[PDB]
Amino acid sequence: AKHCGKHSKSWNGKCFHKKCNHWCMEKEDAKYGSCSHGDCYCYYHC
Repeated sequence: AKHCGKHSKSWNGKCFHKKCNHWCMEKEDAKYGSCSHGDCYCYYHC
């Protein structure tokens, strides 16, 4: 499985999986967004 995780240097106030997903998708065409370390990680598909 190939999970291309964005380097989360995109600061956001509070991390929420659903909102992370939405943001990442809208922001840089991320497949999904996941909350890791309380940070919004955008996942792309290489």
